[PDB]
Amino acid sequence: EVLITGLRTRAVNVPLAYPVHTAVGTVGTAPLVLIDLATSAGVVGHSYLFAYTPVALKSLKQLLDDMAAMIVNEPLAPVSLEAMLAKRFCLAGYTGLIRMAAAGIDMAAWDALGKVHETPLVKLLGANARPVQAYDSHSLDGVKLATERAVTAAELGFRAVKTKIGYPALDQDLAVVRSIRQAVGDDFGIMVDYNQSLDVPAAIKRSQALQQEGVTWIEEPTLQHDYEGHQRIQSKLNVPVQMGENWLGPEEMFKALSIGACRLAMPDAMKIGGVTGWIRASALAQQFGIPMSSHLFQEISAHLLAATPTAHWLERLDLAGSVIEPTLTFEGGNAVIPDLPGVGIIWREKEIGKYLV
Amino acid sequence: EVLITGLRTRAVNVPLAYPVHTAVGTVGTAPLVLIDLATSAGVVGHSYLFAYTPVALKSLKQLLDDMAAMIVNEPLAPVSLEAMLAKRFCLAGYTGLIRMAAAGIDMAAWDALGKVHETPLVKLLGANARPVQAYDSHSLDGVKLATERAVTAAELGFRAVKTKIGYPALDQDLAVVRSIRQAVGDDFGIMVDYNQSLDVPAAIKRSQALQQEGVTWIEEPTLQHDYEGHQRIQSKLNVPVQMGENWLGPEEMFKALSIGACRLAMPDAMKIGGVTGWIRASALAQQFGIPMSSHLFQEISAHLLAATPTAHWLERLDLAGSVIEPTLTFEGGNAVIPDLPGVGIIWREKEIGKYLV
Amino acid sequence: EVLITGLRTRAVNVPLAYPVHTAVGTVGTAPLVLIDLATSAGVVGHSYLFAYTPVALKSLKQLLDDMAAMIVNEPLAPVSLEAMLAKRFCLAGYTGLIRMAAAGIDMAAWDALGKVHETPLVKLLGANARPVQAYDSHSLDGVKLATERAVTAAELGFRAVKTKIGYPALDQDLAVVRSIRQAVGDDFGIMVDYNQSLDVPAAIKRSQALQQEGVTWIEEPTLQHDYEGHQRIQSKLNVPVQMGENWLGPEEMFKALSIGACRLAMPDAMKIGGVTGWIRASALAQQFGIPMSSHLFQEISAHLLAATPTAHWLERLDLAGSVIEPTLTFEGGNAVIPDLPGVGIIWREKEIGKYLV
Amino acid sequence: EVLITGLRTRAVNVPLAYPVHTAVGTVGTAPLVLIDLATSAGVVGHSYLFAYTPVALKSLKQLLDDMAAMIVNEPLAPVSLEAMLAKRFCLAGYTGLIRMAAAGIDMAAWDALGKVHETPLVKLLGANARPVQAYDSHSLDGVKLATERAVTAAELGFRAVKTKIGYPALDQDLAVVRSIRQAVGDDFGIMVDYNQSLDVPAAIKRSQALQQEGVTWIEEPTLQHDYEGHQRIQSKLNVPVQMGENWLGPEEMFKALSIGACRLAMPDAMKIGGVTGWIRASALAQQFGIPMSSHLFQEISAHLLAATPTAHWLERLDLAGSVIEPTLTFEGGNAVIPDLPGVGIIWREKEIGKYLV
Ligand SMILES: C[C@@](O)(C(=O)O)c1ccccc1
Ligand SMILES: C[C@@](O)(C(=O)O)c1ccccc1
Ligand SMILES: C[C@@](O)(C(=O)O)c1ccccc1
Ligand SMILES: C[C@@](O)(C(=O)O)c1ccccc1
Ligand SMILES: [Mg+2]
Ligand SMILES: [Mg+2]
Ligand SMILES: [Mg+2]
Ligand SMILES: [Mg+2]
Repeated sequence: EVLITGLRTRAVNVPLAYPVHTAVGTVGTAPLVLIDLATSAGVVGHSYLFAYTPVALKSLKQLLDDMAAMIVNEPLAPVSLEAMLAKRFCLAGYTGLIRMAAAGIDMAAWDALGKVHETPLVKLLGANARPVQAYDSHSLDGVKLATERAVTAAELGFRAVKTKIGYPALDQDLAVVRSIRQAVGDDFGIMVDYNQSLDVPAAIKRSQALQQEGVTWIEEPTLQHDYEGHQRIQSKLNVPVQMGENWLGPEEMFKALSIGACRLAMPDAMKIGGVTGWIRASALAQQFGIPMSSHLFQEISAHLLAATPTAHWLERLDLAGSVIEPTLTFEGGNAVIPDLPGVGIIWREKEIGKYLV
Repeated sequence: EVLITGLRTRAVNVPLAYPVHTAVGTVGTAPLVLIDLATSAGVVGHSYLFAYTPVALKSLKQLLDDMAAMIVNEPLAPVSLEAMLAKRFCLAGYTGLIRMAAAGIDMAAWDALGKVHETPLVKLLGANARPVQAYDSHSLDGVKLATERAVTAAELGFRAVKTKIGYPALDQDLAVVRSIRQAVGDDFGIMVDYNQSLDVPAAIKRSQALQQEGVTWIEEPTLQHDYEGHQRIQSKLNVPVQMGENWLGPEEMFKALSIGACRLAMPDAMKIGGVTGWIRASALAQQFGIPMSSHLFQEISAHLLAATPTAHWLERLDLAGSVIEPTLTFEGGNAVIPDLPGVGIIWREKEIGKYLV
Repeated sequence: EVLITGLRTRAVNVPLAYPVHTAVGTVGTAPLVLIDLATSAGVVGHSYLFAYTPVALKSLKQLLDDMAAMIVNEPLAPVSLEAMLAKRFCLAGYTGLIRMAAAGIDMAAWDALGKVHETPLVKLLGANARPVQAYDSHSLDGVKLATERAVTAAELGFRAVKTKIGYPALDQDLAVVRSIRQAVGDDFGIMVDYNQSLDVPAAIKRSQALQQEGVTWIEEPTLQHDYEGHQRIQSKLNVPVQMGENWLGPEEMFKALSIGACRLAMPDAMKIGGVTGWIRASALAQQFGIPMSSHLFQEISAHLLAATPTAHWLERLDLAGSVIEPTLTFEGGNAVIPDLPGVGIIWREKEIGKYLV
Repeated sequence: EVLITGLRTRAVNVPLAYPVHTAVGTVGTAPLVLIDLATSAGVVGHSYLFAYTPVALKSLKQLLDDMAAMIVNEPLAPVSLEAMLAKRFCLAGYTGLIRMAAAGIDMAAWDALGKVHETPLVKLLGANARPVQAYDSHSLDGVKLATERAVTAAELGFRAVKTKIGYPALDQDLAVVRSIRQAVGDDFGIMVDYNQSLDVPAAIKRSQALQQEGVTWIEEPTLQHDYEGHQRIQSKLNVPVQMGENWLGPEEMFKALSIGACRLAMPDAMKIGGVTGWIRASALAQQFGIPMSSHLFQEISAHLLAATPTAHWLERLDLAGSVIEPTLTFEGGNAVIPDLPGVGIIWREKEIGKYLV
């Protein structure tokens, strides 16, 4: 009855006002693939994917354009579509870029379902829209720029910031944390992200120094696939270890949570498998007693976290603000869901043309 | 001193004389990406990648063409190159198609190193070339075609065949196995591959029936990422459970072997990370006491298994025979390594032009 | 094609400028067995073994002279040779002095392979030569001599020293550490080695006092074969426990790492099985997330660590400097690999004659 | 008061009437080192060591001759001597040939203690001499010679034989077992020894076939250091897995028994550390509920097993019968301890001269 009738993708490389500097490199632009999923009902679902590096951008678009053939004329039923794509990519490996592509389709298909039923996505999922507390996410900025951006964030109403660390010496890490505490006072949340840059001995040593400074969480201290090494770092800390942005699918989260790798989780809506993957991740987090935050994709994440029983923080990191209307607002440090059908993504069509690859 | 000076890729879609039918679909053609890695020494390394479905072919080529920029002018040092690519794809996710691309570069770079030193790859790795026992790999062919191809294989000298199973009823699975035993006698090896098609209860029930028929191994009875479910099936069997073709990198093998998912392993040279990933996988298999076979890539696998302490079987499944010279020969059911520098892959240039995508 | 044609060994007992004093005894001279492995290609591989005590020197030479018969006329293929010697010493026990002898042959055979191909060993193994940070290793020297040698080491550019401890009273241990920190300042690395001299209760008590002084690592606090006791000491510490110099073969390391005995590893190139044993140990250390350092054998270890993914520190302890040319240089506290075929060991033939046993 | 005053060793290579053929090689002669330990009391202790291969014979003698210096003028107190040698070989590695040498001294020192006190060793250890059931140990002899030697053994009164297996095909293994059962009837014990020749899958498959034939135990099915692999084979069998001949010291037995590698143990008096190592091994076996047999050294083992709470079988395999008087007798399949001071070893001095190396 409602069928998918087409899929269109556009690759843009959008400039970021502040380049996201991390201990392992800087993301200077946002390579995005914008997706339009057309339906027989005359509504169009929308989502975008984040390619991380321009090196993977054209490849991800090509893959989605070659996948269009298998979903056109399929019913608009995201849960049924996901099971079919899992099965078709059986042998190839339903992970990495293939999984990320399948999640962009899922996300657009749920946006289209909410437009067919004229309802906000959070309401379609059975929950009320509520304000979600947000922290402002900045990068490995050195003492002065990370302190300047942190003062700006408390002035816009945010109650927590995330800074990037993992400098050559532990002392540079603590300098940054201390200068931020100095400026924002003891009330404020300071989250720190190591971006997989340390080995386990080094991470135990640096994290116990940071724990004495009062940080909110320590994020991905070592290689992300090393769940056992994260459990070993976590076992020596009172402060929570946070991870999850790099889990591809609920099945990688299930393996990390099973061995107790972390006390907090932050799935990425694209890598976890879209809305379908998020509902499953959310059920796991509830049973393992894990507070759950989001990573990127703030527009759909404000909807998904209002439906997440152990919802914890939304990450504000605006990667697509240039090509979409600002329907998501932040008020007093909280994201406010727009009262729009679906997810509330509206393309700024003439900006897109400027950034086209 | 020896530098990489260029990378060229060509995507072909080659016809297979017998389409590889599996319980989850048929691979009717081989989508391959042929790689030429040029060096300052005037030698060219060669490898190919297998894309599994044509849907992923152009995307994988595009990715390799966009990656060329980061390895041109780097020293021809595969172990150092791999650590650098692992680090650059840190945030994106060093798995799936990205990992597969990086492995094609590794494999071509080791072929080029062996050509610089005028030595067969097995000798460069410090071992003697030896004949490696091979089994012939056929598909979900129904009773009559799988029995016909099995008689042909014993006539060419092979001592074991792999058939695909996972039919609607257990009885169809046993019919195929029985008709093959009937024709080849009790001496012959019959391996069976379920290609992830069963759930754990179903796999315990079918595998104990097959075990009473005397099969060599039962391969991937359930979803490949489910290592715990494979351990649960394995715990109820005397016959070995075989898996490993879908592990991306030695770190996924390490996780499966740690929980005792299988009694046999068969890494895929491309998914395990190339020659660099194979040497690491081989060290793990030796310590866990796991006999190690290969999956696809018979040309480089004959070299890698002669250097593998618990080497077990080579899988004969010729996906690129149309576009490369037959330097790998099978004699009395054993692969014989060619006495050629590197890996011994020589393009049949006018065939390639016929299959170009 | 390249065959081993002879093996010659010479036992020397070389004077050490500073006798290596440990909590369980002093190594006053270096009992070494120098090995020359002749090949049909007209190149000669070189290695030496360290006998620890003169009591074991003539026995180790005799063993190698009696083993010559089984490797002469075998192909120069170290990985194939190792599997054959493992098999021949099956019943006797492939450990202790037999394993150490087999490793001297491995090391000489890889040096000869690199000379056949005119390439540095690190390049033959597929990696780039890079500077490796080194620490200077001194002994149980008492407060004043260990402080004097530590000032000398920071003056030669080293950024860390290893001192020996395990005095009758904990207070003597801390005095030594404190006097060194006093002299070199808070930036410097101080590693401490107990040389198996404590029982587990005693080691928990002394290590938590040393941890409050800021040492880099605590090395072999109790009996080396007691992996469980090391795990019990490690579980009570933030500082890493270091061990590994006494593991014979990758299979003993595999057992220690499996139960989590230590957070750092330092295999000995001879006891771990030579270059072949090192590549396997290196794959294990990477999967268990263990930073890996070396023990003795600085010349070949500078090559092996440049090829080791979790490479951590090189131990400078020059046992054979009197009978080999100084091709290994230390610059700004880092070992610099010589640009010589193989390993770069060149006998000083008239010195050898002075030390001959 | 009683001091050790000298140590003398003689290396002989004695012909064996039946060469001990195993799946990994044949022991055609017995390379032995005969030890004479002189004391201030005017008594001389005696023991011999078994070198397994002539390749290790001269090296083991040399080592003992170089160790003489550290025990001459020490009190004749084996337990105190062992702790001192453990400590002196701290750094070198108290295992392999060094451990085997130290055990030859222990065994001679306990023989000398029993001669000082004019008492049989079993009585000095606090137990009564009792007959110990013995099995006759033969080799990989093929169907006809292993059946001929098994009939001879039942005729001399033995109630069990050990045969060697591990032929190219399982069918050859069962042929040998069946032909022996045929000849000796269903009452007789048939033990089988694989001598580490199988991998774990292969060992599960062959052992369940042998278990259906009724063998007494399956001995060392896989590599001896692989305790986990033995536990995995054992977990699939009703018949006991037997091992222990290759444990060097009670600390290796402790590790194997801790993970449940076997249901039966057979320490070797030399590799376990002599009489001192045997008393410790015996305490471990009792607590883990492990029936304990011996391996080789029948003369001292008849004494040690009469003092072993879970004593099970003595292995008859006469390696030194040519150079020692037959004071150990077998009567109705049981070893009968001689009523002689110490261990009852008396050199046949003119035979020794014939076999001298
Ligand atoms: C810093 C990061 O790890 C995060 O948590 O926000 C991140 C990684 C990659 C791209 C954007 C953001
Ligand atoms: C059947 C298979 O699982 C195998 O093991 O060969 C296989 C899967 C996919 C492509 C080729 C072969
Ligand atoms: C002190 C030591 O344990 C080390 O780590 O260097 C060592 C032990 C034995 C000989 C040389 C060095
Ligand atoms: C066969 C054997 O394993 C045994 O158990 O007796 C053995 C091994 C080596 C020498 C003699 C005997
Ligand atoms: Mg992050
Ligand atoms: Mg398969
Ligand atoms: Mg040390
Ligand atoms: Mg035996």
